[PDB]
Amino acid sequence: VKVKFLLNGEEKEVDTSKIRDVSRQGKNVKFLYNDNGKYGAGNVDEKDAPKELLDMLARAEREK
Amino acid sequence: VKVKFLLNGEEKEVDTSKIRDVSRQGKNVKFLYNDNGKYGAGNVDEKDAPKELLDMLARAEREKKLN
Amino acid sequence: VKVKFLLNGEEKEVDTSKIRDVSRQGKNVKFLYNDNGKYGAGNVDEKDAPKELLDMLARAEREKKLN
Amino acid sequence: VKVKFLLNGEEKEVDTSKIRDVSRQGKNVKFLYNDNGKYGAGNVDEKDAPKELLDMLARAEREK
Ligand SMILES: [Cl-]
Repeated sequence: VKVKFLLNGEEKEVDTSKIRDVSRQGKNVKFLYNDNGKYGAGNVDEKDAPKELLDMLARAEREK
Repeated sequence: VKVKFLLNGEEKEVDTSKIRDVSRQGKNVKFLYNDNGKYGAGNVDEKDAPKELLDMLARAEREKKLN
Repeated sequence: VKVKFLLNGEEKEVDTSKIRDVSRQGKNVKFLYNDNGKYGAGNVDEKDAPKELLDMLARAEREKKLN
Repeated sequence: VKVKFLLNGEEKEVDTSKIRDVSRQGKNVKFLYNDNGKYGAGNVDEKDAPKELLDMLARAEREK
């Protein structure tokens, strides 16, 4: 699915299939993703995170 | 060791220990970092990248050619 | 920042700026480094890896899952 | 081809197809290689380096 997120306050979008590492501090879900061959980063409030991304977050937390 | 750069026209400084990824496009060094629970992204010219950051870049590029 | 380890039963110290690659096998942290024109390899338990070296390990593992 | 080399003074061997970065300081040709999914390192005197490895060294020097 598509994730709408901010990086340096700018609105961007990426498919969840590109997402590689996910974590949460307070309301912010931060993640790294494959940005056409190099890493990119994003930030999304937890309330705005799609089901698929929340699933990734909880899996990543289980792996910590 | 601090990396000083411009973030949306504002002067910012980030400790190298906060840097999570670094990449290069020509003379530009792009870095992703932790900032108070968020990820931020900065860019510096290679001349303004501290040696510690350039060493991270060389490791990242070596890891990318391992396969 | 120095990494202190045993190299063929001898006490050795290497500056983190000399480290070229780092990997982990269980609790073992393996690192490849420059030493007077040669590459050497050391191993430390993760408890004896300085935070700077553990940060290099986390970057290497992130670069390995980018693809 | 096979390269016979030393790491921490111990004799090892690896195929040149695994070699990834090559450089030389004095008589020592040092290199990194893919060691079954993680990097390994080696050192070989230039006089003991096979043709294939010397070719890699000169290419790497041209890229510096
Ligand atoms: Cl690094």
